[PDB]
Amino acid sequence: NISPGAEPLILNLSSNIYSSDITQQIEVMRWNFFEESGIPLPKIIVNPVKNNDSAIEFLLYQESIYKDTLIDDTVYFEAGHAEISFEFVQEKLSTNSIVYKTNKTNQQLAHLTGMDVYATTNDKITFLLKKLVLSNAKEFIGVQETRYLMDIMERKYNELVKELQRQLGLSKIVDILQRLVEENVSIRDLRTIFETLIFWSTKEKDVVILCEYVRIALRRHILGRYSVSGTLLNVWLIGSDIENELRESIRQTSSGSYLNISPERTEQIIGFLKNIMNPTGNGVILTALDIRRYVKKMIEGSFPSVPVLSFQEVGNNIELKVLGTV
Amino acid sequence: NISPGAEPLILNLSSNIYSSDITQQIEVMRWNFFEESGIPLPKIIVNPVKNNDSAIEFLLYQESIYKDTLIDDTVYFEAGHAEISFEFVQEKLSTNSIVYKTNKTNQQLAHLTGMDVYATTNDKITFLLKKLVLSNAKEFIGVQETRYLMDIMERKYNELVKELQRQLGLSKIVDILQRLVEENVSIRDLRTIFETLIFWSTKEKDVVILCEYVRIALRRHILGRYSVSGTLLNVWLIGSDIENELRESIRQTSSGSYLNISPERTEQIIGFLKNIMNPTGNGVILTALDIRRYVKKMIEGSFPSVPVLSFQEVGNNIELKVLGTVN
Amino acid sequence: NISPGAEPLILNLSSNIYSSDITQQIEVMRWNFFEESGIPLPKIIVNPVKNNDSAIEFLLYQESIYKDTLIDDTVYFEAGHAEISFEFVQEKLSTNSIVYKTNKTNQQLAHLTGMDVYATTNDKITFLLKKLVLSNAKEFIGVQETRYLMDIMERKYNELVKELQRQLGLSKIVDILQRLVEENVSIRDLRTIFETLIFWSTKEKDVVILCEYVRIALRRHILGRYSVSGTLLNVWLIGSDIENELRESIRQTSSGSYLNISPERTEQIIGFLKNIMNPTGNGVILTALDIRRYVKKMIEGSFPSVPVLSFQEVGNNIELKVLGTV
Repeated sequence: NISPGAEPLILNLSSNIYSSDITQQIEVMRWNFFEESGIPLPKIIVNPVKNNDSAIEFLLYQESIYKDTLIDDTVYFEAGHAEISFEFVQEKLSTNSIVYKTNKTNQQLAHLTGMDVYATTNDKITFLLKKLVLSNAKEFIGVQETRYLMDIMERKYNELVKELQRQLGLSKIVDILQRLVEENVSIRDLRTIFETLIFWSTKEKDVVILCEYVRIALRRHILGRYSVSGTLLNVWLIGSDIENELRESIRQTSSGSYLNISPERTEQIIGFLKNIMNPTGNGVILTALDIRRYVKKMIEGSFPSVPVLSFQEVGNNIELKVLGTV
Repeated sequence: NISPGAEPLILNLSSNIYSSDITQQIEVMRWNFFEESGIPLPKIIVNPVKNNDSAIEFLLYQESIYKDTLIDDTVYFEAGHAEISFEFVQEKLSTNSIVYKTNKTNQQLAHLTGMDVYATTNDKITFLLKKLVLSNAKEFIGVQETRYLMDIMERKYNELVKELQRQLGLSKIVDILQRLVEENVSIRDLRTIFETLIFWSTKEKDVVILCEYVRIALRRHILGRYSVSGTLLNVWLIGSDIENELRESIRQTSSGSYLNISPERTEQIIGFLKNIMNPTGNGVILTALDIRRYVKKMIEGSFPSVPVLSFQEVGNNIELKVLGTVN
Repeated sequence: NISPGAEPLILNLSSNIYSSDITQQIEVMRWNFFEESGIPLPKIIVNPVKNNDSAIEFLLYQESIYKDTLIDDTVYFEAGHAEISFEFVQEKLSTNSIVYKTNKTNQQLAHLTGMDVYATTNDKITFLLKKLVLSNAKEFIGVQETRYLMDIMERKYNELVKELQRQLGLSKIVDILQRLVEENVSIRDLRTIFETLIFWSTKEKDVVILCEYVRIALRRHILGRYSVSGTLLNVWLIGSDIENELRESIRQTSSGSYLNISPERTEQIIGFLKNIMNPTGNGVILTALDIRRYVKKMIEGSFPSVPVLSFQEVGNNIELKVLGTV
C-alpha cells in the first residue's frame, strides 16, 4: 500500500562494509544527539546493497545528500582548543560544514596530542552521520515535532503549556525554535524558553525580537560552550564606525528586513575581517543586538561556523581577550 | 525514552568523598530551606563518579554552576553580629555571594567565639548547596510552582484563592512573588500576601507599586531579621540632596523605568558610600519608597548583600542608630 | 509534606513552667473571647521546650510577638471604675497595650479593694494571651473568616444572607467588619449589622460612612460598656472652634482621606488634651460624626486606649457629666 510520505532518513551501505551491530550503535547516537541538541530525530533505516564497491550513501527525504567510498588507508579527526598539527587535509561535507582527513600513519600523534580520532567503519559512519544531521537540523523541527515537545512537557509543567498556548500561536512557536537551531543553540531547556516567551508575549510581537530575549536568558548555555574553562572569552570587534553605518543601512518589507549596502563595500568589509582573523579560529565576534542577525547572515558563507554573540547576551562577569578589530 | 525536560538539580561526587548517608541529610536540608524561604525545591539527584580526585560539581538545569575539590586542611565558617577574627579568607561563590574559609587550626577559637563552623564532608556539601540555591532562588519560582502553592492553600483558605484568581491574573502573581525572593524576603506567610493583594488590586495596577505595599504589610518579618534583639536597628542614610536628585532623574518606557544619570556621577555616589561604610557591615540603608528599587539596583554588584529598607516599611516604634550619611 | 501556610498561633513554654492541664484552660479562654468579641480564634498550639529557664514566647504567623520570663515574686492586676492604689508598675505589652505589675505581698489589699488579680502560672499565661490577641484582633478577621460567619448564620437567617450578598460585595463586608474590631466594638450581633447594611446599601456607597450608621445602630452595646450603672457617662469635649477648624482641614485622594494640618498645631492640640485629662482616665471624648474617625487616628499613639464617641451614637436619654473641654 501507500506510505504516509517520503521516508525521512535512509542509509545505503555496500554489503562489504555492512555489519549486524551498526543498528544498535546508530540507536545510541540518537540519544547523544537528543541530549546535546534537544531535537528528537526520527528512526533511521539502513539498507544493505549487494555490491562490494565499499560505497555509502545518505538520503534525506529520499534525495541524496552525500555519497562516497570508505577506505582503510585514512582516518578522520577532531581538535578542540589545541594547536594545529602537520599533514591535515580539509574536505567540505556540505555548503556549511567541513571535516579533517589524515593518513592512518598520523593516528597516534593526534591521539597523543589530545585530538579525537575515528578509524573503524562504524566510527566513520557514525561520525559522518552526526555531522550531516547537524548541518540540516532546521529540517527536523517543524509543526508536527513542536506539537510533540508540548505533548511531552505537559505530564509535568501542565500549567506552563496552557498559559503558552493562550499567549502565542503554534505557528509562531515553530519560527522561534527554528531560529535557535539554525545557530546551534540548544533547545533542551524548554521551561526557560517557555517561561521567557510568556513574560514578553504581551510587550513585544516581532518574532525576530523575541528570539534575542530568549538568547539572553540562555546565558549559561552559550558562555559554557565558547568560553575557556569558564573564565575567559576570546573576541574580535566590529567597532563603532561600521556598527553605526550598518545600523543606519537597515530597511524592511512584508517579506522581512534587509540592509541597503553595496556588494563591493560588503566584500571589502568581509575582506578586512578575513585578513585580521587567524586561520586557527577559536574565537568569537561581538556586536550590538540591533545588527547581530544581519552581521551573521552577511558573513555566512565566507569562513562559516564562526559564532557571533552580543554585549547583552555576554555578561559583565566574564573576562574578554581582544584579538583584533575591524 | 525522552524525559520532560532538563533535570533541575544534579550533584556529581567523586567516589572518594561519596557516602550512603548524604541523600537523607540532603532531604533534611530541603525542609529547612522551605520553612525559612517558603520556596519548595525539586528533588535533588546525586551521582557518584568513579574517580578519586575528591572533586565535586553542581549542575543547574544541566549547566555547571560550581566545580571544586574538597580538602581536609581547611574549614568554612559563618559569623553573626559578633566581632571580626584573625586569618579569615574570603572567596566568591557566585556573582552575588561570598563564603569565608580558614585553616583547620583556627576551628576551636571561632567555635568558642560563637561562630558557626562546618568541617565534615557532609557539612561542606550541605553548606555550599544552600548558599548556591539562595543565590539562584529566582530560578525555582515560576508559573508551574505558583500554581502549586495555590493548589495547596485551597484545602483551607479556599475562598481567599477564588477571590484572588478573580482579581489578578496568574502571570501577575508570578511577577510579584519573584520580586520578593530576589531580595530574600520570605514568602512563607501567603495569606498576608494574598489578603494584601485583594485589597489593593482595584486601586493600583502597577506591579512595581503593589510590591511595596506587600513589603510594608510584612513589617514583623523584616524587622525581626535585621534589628538586634528586636530593640535597635543600625542605619546609614542617603539624605535630602541625593534623594531629591534621584527622584527627579526617573524616566520610563514600555520595557520599564530607569534613571537618567551619568556613569561618572553614579560611580562617585557609590564611591562616597564605599568610603563611609565599615567592612564589618551589620547595618542597613534607609530610603524613600519612590527611589528604593532604583537605589538597590544601582548599588547592586558593588559591596552586595547589603539590605535597603524604607521609612514606611520600618515603623516609628523601633529605635534607629545612625552610623553615617552620604552627602 | 507541606502545610497550607504559616501556623496562626504557637506558644512555647519552658518545661519548668509547662503543665498537662493548660490546654483545657486555653480552650476555655477561646469561648470567653468569642462571646465577648464575636471573633472566632483558630486552634492554639502549645509546645514544651526542654529548658528550665522559666521563659515563655508567643508566635503570630511564626513571627515572635512577645517573649519573657515568669517569676513567683510578682502578680498582675486589673482595676475597673475603682480608685488608684499605691505601688503599681506599668509595663507596655504592645504598641497600643499596657499591663500593671505588683509585688505578690500586695495581693490581698487589691483583692479586698475589688481589683482582679492573676497569680498562678496558668493565670499569668491566660491573662497575657488574651491581652496580646485583643491588641492584634484585626489580624484574625479576613476573607476566609467572614465567609465562615456567613455559612453559619444561614442555617437560620437564610434570606437575610441572600439579600446581603446581592446588595454588597464580599470584599466590602470585610472592610466594614475590620473597622469595628479596630475600635473594640463587638461583632457578636450580626443580624443588627446585616439588617443595617441592607437598608443603606442603595442610598450610600462610601465604606467609611456605612461604618458610622452601623455604630449608631449598636447604641445599647456601646452605652452598656462605657456608662456607669447605665445611668451616667463621663465626658470631655472638643469644642466648636477646634471642630470647625478640623472640619475645614479635610482633604482626599484615591488612597483615602486625610487632614491638612501642621505637626506643631497637631502636637499643641494633643498637648492641651494631655494637660486637661486626669491620669485615672475612666472617661470618654465626644465629637461630631464628620471628624470622629480623624480625631481618633490623630490622638492614637498618645495616651491610647481612650474611647472617642459621637453625639449621634450617644442618645439624648442618658445623662452627661463634663470633666473638661479643649
